[PDB]
Amino acid sequence: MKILVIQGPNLNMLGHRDPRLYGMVTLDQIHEIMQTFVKQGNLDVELEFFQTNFEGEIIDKIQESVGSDYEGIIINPGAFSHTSIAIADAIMLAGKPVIEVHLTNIQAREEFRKNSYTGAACGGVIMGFGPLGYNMALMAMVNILAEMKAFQEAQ
Amino acid sequence: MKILVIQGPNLNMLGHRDPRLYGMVTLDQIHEIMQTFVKQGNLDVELEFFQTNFEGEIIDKIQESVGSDYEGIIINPGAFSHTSIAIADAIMLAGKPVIEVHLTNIQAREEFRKNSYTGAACGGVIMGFGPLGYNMALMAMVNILAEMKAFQEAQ
Amino acid sequence: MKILVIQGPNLNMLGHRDPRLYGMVTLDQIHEIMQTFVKQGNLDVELEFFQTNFEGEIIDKIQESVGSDYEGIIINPGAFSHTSIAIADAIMLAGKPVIEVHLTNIQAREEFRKNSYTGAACGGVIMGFGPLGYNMALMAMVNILAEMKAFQEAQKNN
Amino acid sequence: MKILVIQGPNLNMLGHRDPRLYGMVTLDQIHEIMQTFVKQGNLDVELEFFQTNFEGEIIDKIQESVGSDYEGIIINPGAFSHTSIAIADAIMLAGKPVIEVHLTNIQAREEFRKNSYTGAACGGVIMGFGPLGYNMALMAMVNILAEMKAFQEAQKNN
Amino acid sequence: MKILVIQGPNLNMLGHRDPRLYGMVTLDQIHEIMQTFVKQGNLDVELEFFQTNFEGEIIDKIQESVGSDYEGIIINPGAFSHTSIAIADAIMLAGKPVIEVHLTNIQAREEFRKNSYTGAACGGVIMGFGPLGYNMALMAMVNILAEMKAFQEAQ
Amino acid sequence: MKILVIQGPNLNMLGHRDPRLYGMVTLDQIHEIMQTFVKQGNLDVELEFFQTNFEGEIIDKIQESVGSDYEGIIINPGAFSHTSIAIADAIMLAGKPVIEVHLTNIQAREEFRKNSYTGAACGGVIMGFGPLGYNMALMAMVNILAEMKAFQEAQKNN
Amino acid sequence: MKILVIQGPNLNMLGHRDPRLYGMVTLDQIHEIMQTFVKQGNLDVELEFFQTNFEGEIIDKIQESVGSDYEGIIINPGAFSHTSIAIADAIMLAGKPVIEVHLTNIQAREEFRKNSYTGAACGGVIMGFGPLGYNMALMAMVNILAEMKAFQEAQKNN
Amino acid sequence: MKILVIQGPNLNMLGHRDPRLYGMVTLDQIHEIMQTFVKQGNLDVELEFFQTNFEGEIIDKIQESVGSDYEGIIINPGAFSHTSIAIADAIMLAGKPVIEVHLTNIQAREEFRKNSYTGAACGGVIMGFGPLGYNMALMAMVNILAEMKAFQEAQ
Amino acid sequence: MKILVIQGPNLNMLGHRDPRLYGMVTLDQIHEIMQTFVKQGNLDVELEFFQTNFEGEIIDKIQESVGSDYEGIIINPGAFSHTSIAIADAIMLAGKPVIEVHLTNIQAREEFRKNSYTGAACGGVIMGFGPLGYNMALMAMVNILAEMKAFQEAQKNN
Amino acid sequence: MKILVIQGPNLNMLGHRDPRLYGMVTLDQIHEIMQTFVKQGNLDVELEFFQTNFEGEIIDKIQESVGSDYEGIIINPGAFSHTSIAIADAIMLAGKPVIEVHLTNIQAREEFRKNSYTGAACGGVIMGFGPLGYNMALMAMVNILAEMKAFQEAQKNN
Amino acid sequence: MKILVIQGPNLNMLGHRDPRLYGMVTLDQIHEIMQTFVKQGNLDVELEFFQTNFEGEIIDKIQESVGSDYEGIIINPGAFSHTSIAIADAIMLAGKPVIEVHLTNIQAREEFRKNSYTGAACGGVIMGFGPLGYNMALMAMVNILAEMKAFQEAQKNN
Amino acid sequence: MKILVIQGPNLNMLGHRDPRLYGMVTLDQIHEIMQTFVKQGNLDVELEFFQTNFEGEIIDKIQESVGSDYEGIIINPGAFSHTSIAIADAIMLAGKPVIEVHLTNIQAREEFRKNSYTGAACGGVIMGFGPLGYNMALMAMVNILAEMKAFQEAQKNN
Ligand SMILES: O=C1[C@@H](O)[C@H](O)C[C@](O)(C(=O)O)[C@@H]1Cc1c(F)c(F)c(F)c(F)c1F
Ligand SMILES: O=C1[C@@H](O)[C@H](O)C[C@](O)(C(=O)O)[C@@H]1Cc1c(F)c(F)c(F)c(F)c1F
Ligand SMILES: O=C1[C@@H](O)[C@H](O)C[C@](O)(C(=O)O)[C@@H]1Cc1c(F)c(F)c(F)c(F)c1F
Ligand SMILES: O=C1[C@@H](O)[C@H](O)C[C@](O)(C(=O)O)[C@@H]1Cc1c(F)c(F)c(F)c(F)c1F
Ligand SMILES: O=C1[C@@H](O)[C@H](O)C[C@](O)(C(=O)O)[C@@H]1Cc1c(F)c(F)c(F)c(F)c1F
Ligand SMILES: O=C1[C@@H](O)[C@H](O)C[C@](O)(C(=O)O)[C@@H]1Cc1c(F)c(F)c(F)c(F)c1F
Repeated sequence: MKILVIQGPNLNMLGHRDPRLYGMVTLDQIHEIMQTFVKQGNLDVELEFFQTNFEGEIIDKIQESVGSDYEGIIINPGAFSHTSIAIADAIMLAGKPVIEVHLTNIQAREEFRKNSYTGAACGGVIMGFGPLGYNMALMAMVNILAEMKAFQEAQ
Repeated sequence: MKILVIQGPNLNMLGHRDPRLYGMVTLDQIHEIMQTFVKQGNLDVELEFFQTNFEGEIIDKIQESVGSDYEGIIINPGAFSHTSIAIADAIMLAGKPVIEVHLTNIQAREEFRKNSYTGAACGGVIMGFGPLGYNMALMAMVNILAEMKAFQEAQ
Repeated sequence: MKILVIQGPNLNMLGHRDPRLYGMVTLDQIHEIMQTFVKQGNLDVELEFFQTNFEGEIIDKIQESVGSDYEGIIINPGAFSHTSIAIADAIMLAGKPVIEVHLTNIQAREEFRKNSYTGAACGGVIMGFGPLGYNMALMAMVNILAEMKAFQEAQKNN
Repeated sequence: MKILVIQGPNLNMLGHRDPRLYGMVTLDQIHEIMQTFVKQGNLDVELEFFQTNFEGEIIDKIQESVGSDYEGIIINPGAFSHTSIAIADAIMLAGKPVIEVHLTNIQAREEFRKNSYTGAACGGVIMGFGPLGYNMALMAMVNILAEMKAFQEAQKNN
Repeated sequence: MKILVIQGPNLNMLGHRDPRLYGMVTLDQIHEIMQTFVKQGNLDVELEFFQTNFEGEIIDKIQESVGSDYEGIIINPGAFSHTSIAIADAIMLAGKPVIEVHLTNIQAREEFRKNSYTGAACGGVIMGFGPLGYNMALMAMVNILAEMKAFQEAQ
Repeated sequence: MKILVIQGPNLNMLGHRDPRLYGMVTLDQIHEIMQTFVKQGNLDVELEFFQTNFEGEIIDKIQESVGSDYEGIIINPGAFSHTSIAIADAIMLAGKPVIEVHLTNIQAREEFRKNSYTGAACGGVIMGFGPLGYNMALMAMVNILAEMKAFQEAQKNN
Repeated sequence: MKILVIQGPNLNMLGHRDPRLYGMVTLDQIHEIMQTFVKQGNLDVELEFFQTNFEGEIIDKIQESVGSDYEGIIINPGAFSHTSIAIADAIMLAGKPVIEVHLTNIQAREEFRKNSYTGAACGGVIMGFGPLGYNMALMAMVNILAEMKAFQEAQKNN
Repeated sequence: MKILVIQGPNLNMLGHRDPRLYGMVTLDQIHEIMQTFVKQGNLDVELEFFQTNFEGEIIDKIQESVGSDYEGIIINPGAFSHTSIAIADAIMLAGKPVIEVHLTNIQAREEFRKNSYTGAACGGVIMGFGPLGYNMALMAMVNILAEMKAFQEAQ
Repeated sequence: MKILVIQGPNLNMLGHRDPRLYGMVTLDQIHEIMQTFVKQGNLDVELEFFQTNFEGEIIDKIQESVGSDYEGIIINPGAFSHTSIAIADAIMLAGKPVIEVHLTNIQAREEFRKNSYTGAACGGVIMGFGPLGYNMALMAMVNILAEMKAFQEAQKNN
Repeated sequence: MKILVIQGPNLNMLGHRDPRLYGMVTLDQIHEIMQTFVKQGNLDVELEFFQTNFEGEIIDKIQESVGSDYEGIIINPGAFSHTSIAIADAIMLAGKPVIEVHLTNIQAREEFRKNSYTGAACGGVIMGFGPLGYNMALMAMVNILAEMKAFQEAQKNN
Repeated sequence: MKILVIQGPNLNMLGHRDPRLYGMVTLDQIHEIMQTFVKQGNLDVELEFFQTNFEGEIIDKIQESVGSDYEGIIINPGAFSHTSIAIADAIMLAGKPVIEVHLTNIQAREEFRKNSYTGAACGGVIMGFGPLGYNMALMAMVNILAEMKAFQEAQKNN
Repeated sequence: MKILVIQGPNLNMLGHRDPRLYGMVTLDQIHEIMQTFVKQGNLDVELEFFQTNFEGEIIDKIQESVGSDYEGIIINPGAFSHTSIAIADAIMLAGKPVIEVHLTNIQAREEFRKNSYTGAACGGVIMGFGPLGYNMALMAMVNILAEMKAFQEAQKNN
């Protein structure tokens, strides 16, 4: 069970600064924490991680997952959450569970961050938990897919 | 470690109808699922559940948790999320982790549901996962408190 | 038929002043008039009346009616019309006809009274007829419930 | 009493399709039902019916009623509800009761249907009861006109 | 010099009621007052008056004045001032002076009366003077046309 | 196929004012060009032309097309595009393809021209090609109708 | 004169959270200070205190004051200031002076705090003086009541 | 019968430039044209003219006319029309006819010019006629005062 | 303590127009009443009064108070409350307590009066008590200053 | 004439998702149909196709067309229609006809799709005809180019 | 060249506090720095400085410059940037280069500071560089005026 | 000092047309002018230039500069100024001075150009001086960096 984790613009800069709202934990460290979570719960998942500052590369990537062996996507589209109708359209046609994560609470900052076109397209949205948000999303992804598979077999 | 779970207006009507967006699982069933999660992960938590259709009873309850042995609150304020400045003010003065859950994705419905005064006051917000959202919040609550306790002891 | 009549905040103050914008008839008198409209029409309708200033009591009451032997609700949610998404959510799950009444025309007053969340969730809305609006809702509820019965019997024999 | 019943744009297309959002009863049938509600109630009421797709014909008609022997208007201005300040201006000078009816609940549809200029100028508004709304307006108009008569006689003897 | 005076919806109801903001003077009386003004100042104008409650009849009429011997239009489009893009488009193509009159001050009533699509298309707008507004417009019309004729001859 | 071409307010004034933003081609010339487009394509199309400055005349004509011999409508509602919910409602019940045409690009002018109630009710909208837009609407209409027909025989056979 | 002091949601949490934006003075201490202000001014005022987190309890209390022994109300509706048309409606029918107090300046915080439905229904509003605001409301209330009374005897005598 | 004519900010710059929307006629020339109008119609009025770029001087001036022998005010508050609640409050308490004039059509320019707080307080508003607007206002002022005087005497 | 009282545009016209919404009490009378309030309270306060219709004169005066002998400002900026960011900026740098007063309740009039830039810059705002508001501002100012001073000696001693 | 066809984000996913709102026809099939439309019309047109999910790749391509051999552009910018001022700016300096196409009617979907920055920069916009829209854009482009050319020789000769 | 430097409301309070958001340099010091930037660059520029809190004095001053021997204006209109259509109107008729300066970045503060009417009328705007912004405007004005001179001479010899 | 100069979408098209709204100087020429302003001022500044139409390349580039030997950024984000929260986020974490430049005055054009997310995150913004704006940013960056150095040395010896 391959889960694709997509990390949007500026997420690669975690650690390398603004620790007063994001922390000194890096993105590579968050990805280690996700692997730890997989093993600690013995969840049968194999993660692939992708970060980019390009809207088009996020779109290419979601598209590429269509009819691939990726069963689900966990995404933090970064500032593109608030602006990217194109990424939301891509999420809409993905044909699999997509879950949005934000490290910060996007209801609790500037007004321009409240809208998320991408989160409106996702099955579910997690915000405000920092790095832990991504393990939260892993957990949901497993339950969502297992549940979908029960509807498969028992039909 | 007592965690208070507060469930707002109409949450008691889960099961008893609109299963086409909320499902036939009842609120009492969600609370059983949370207990199952506690035992299955052997988390040292003791939950207390409270449901009400009164804004004032949610406020009384959050207030009552101040300087009590409740260490955290998981809340689904229901339709009061979008309207209740009074509940948000209560959340602000609670002095402990508060986490908001919604069964549905509130970015993906009517425009009047997008605002959450209460979620803006909470540390973190979870939406769109159905019943599972509450186990997601349990998991965050444990990590948040454990982490706070590390900052306690190692200081 | 048991019909439940819910009267929201400040409706109990009818005729205990503002005899200009609302008249000098009391809530108790309006309810008497409704009873008299049933009795006179020989309608098989038992009315039950509930006034409250509490949003949560209105939701409690609408919830209580689910799986009860109430066939319908006539509601004036008062000021909560404009603000209560919670009461609209309760109406949406009521599973029975709910008719909203306002004594005044809420299109013809302050801007803040124009939105009615509860009204939008109700099948039908009556406004600006004063106390008469409640007798209009009675007439409507009876006709709605008859229609519903005839539809239900005529489908069960097919 | 002569009551004038004005039916605005596209109301003539009732039952000539969209049998889902509006039903399959025709405008002619609704008017028959209204006639039958008068006859059956032995109401001293003569109904006159007017449908038009023209804003100017509706205003002409409301104007024509001033100093006429029409005692009241029941109006469904259709889409002109939301846009016609001109028809609201005509209602405001009508000098007689005007009741607005909508078959559908205009609080529960597209945003552009929520404003009713004409509704705000009418004494009272009924919406979301389908064809029944017209019989509800009839009931109301009769009661309004009675009240008006009793008030007028009881002041002239004082 | 023919001047067409166009009077919009409900103007025919002047006198016949709401004298508490419009007065007991009728529309036919305003048209007499305009003729009085023509003779009293010995202005070489011949007025034609047209009232209608139809948007389409106002449009037909303005159109009909194009390449006619009407040299100018004085118009009170009534409630169509606030709504009629079609009447404004007609005014725009009229090819002659058009002047808007309102009996009431439309900056000083409801918010829905503040916009005038038609007045924005007119050369000039007069409001708030009652019946006198129309003699004011007559006076401007004469000066405007005389001035245009000076630019004609002296070119 | 009889196709109805409805032209809204002021369209009759083409080539008789504003050579700048519109053309110097008249409305009659546009209609000749459309006829020419049919005849030389040897299309089996009989065009019917109707211009009016009256909203209600447009609604009358759309209604008259219901259950008629007309298989489609090409419409430029003029300034009523932006204002007429009534005409949009008529389009919604037309029961046949309706194509909206504008000479000008309505996304690129005043803010008040951007909304088209009528365009949102139409299946397709063409704008900003000038008189050519109408021939584009003819091409589309023939193709829509041929596809619709091939579909009705595709289905009657399974 | 009995004066009623109504304190809305969370006001009971003063001095038990957020020393920063509010004080460290408790609600009971504020109430002692008001009593102290009366007693030392030798004012003939009997204060009655009521705090609640329930909108409906506030409306109940305002209503209960109609035709009672209370001559005035000093109110801080808390967050319900910004949301409660219901409480504003209650204030409008109170029939006696109602003064709104806020500890903080509600013009100088979040945008959602700027509106006060309740303040607009009150005769006067005091904000941003902290606990002192309540003593200012006491001073005003005594002066309003004394002026009102002197006026009732000014008039009965001519 | 003294009529005060108040001319607001930048009106003194008429002539001295932007003749492509205002013309080469100066303010002093407009005031001569008003005197010409008085004599030509033999109207018993004595005008006083005041121009200023100060909001406070317009307010002082309107105030000063209260209980003076000024019977009416014709005002072009300039850009202060759109912004000056203080000037509108002054107009409201003036106790005599006040008429607003604009040389340009303020419904037909930028959106920030559409509001006129001052015109909403005035009895009537004239726009879009250039210099002639002020003679239009003179004419209305005479009729308004004469009419008020008929209501005086015949009462 | 010298306290400066700044009165904005049109405040000088009190009692010389609109007996209705304002009083019939003049501005000079209000100023006498304030002096009277000080003298009878045996407050050590020397009031200085300044009225102007000029925004820039208000800003000049607030600035002139910086590093002066004045310990506080009571201000009614009149219509400039709603418009003057410049005056709000001046208030922000004043370096001493500034209290805003309105005779009327600015939450309960036209929409354009609701914003107060100046009020948001002031520590506290009093509205809708009429001339009494000014005596309330005096009471508050003395109390604010006494508390501030007691604090400066509370701190120099530890 | 070489005509460039630019297809924006997700257009490559046609027929590989959402048979409902779009077709089941693929992007390559649409491009074949356009080629077919040229060849059978014996048009002298050489089409060049470019799809990308990158805003900057669209801007690169429009720029690359400046002073190139391409005489026109047919563009569907996809979701960038609603967001991309950058692409609109590129269109504005393109120096040749640019036609915008949408498969769907963007006036009739979510509010966020209504604006098209790119459409307002284009000379003409076609929407809501599905894949046929592209052939309509081809017809228009040939006609625009032929008219432009006839004009350049109309003018060089006087 | 004579360049006029206009400093609007509260700019005289620079360095007389808020040493945090604005710094501790005075207006007089900034003007000294500008003088020193001229002297050091051996620029043939005479600077004239004017500060005022009066909107009317700023307009007077800009008007006074018309037909004067001032070749340019550097203006910081302070809070009047956001509100003064009157000062923008004066700038528009100045007939010479006008550059707006703000010490702070007005895009990065309260919403009410984002609009600059005066800035929109100026050729160019500089913000968020503190006192340096004035030296930047000096550099720009010199370069603008040189360019203007070279253009004027090189056209007069053609 | 190494200063990085980022030029956003369509800036490469300068002087390759719209010689009216933007002039006929090229991007390459502007960069030459900047180089010449350094050389002539004998500034110890090495300029590096980067143009791109890709939002992601601009973010990549700003990120690349973190922990590099670039001391500062001069940026014109072009149309991405108004839309890119992503580029603003990159600016906010740059940890070095970033100055925004626009050739045109973005307060004086379409409404959609008034917001600058990137500008608000930059320390300072320059607009409406054409190519000169870049030399103004150079002057500023040098002065900013000097100030920063003097501050840093004078604190390390304390
Ligand atoms: O014409 C309208 C709508 O424009 C209006 O919003 C509701 C409305 O007034 C009502 O519910 O009665 C009416 C609804 C309506 C229609 F919109 C319509 F198109 C019809 F053909 C029709 F028969 C009909 F009843
Ligand atoms: O009537 C209108 C406008 O009101 C609409 O905005 C565009 C519109 O639908 C179009 O571009 O076709 C049309 C434009 C228009 C006109 F606005 C107009 F005034 C004419 F005289 C005319 F001939 C014409 F074509
Ligand atoms: O309850 C509120 C706010 O919601 C309101 O905006 C201001 C308010 O009315 C005031 O300043 O008095 C009050 C402020 C306020 C609180 F918001 C609050 F959470 C408290 F615990 C409290 F004690 C308190 F005073
Ligand atoms: O000048 C104003 C108004 O513009 C403001 O809205 C209220 C206001 O600040 C107050 O209530 O004190 C004040 C009200 C006001 C006036 F508006 C006014 F015109 C007066 F002549 C007057 F005496 C007066 F007090
Ligand atoms: O990309 C889009 C939308 O974002 C745009 O609103 C309409 C749009 O430009 C059109 O109707 O052509 C296009 C619609 C659209 C999609 F939104 C989309 F996700 C696809 F996969 C697709 F194939 C498609 F055509
Ligand atoms: O790209 C843009 C605009 O989107 C922006 O609003 C102004 C802008 O940032 C500026 O004035 O520098 C820049 C203006 C602009 C362009 F919009 C453009 F299309 C060009 F080709 C160009 F060379 C150019 F400079």
